[PDB]
Amino acid sequence: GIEMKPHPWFFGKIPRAKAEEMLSKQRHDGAFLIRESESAPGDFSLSVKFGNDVQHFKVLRDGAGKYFLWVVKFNSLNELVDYHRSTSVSRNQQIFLRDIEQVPQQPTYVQA
Repeated sequence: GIEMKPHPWFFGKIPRAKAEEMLSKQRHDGAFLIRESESAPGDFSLSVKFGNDVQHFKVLRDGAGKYFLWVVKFNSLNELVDYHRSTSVSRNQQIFLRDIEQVPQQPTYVQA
């Protein structure tokens, strides 16, 4: 298609709505985006379609000079996105972080 270098995982201060909205459109479970807080500094919330609706994880700053959802610390969102890759991000069940974007496939024209 025309998907150039998937950007991890930026949805600039995307309106809580717009986020939830489309992000809700998601079929399966594990669609996420990290929306950059308007003015706030290193404020990042990881949204995930946690069934029934859209959940959001405030990747807070500080704690010990770093980002931390609830507990486990991390210097890089990747470490986060990654950390919550094998062990999900919710005991209630099993969650997995997947690109909130379906592959670019082959737009128009099939095979050749």
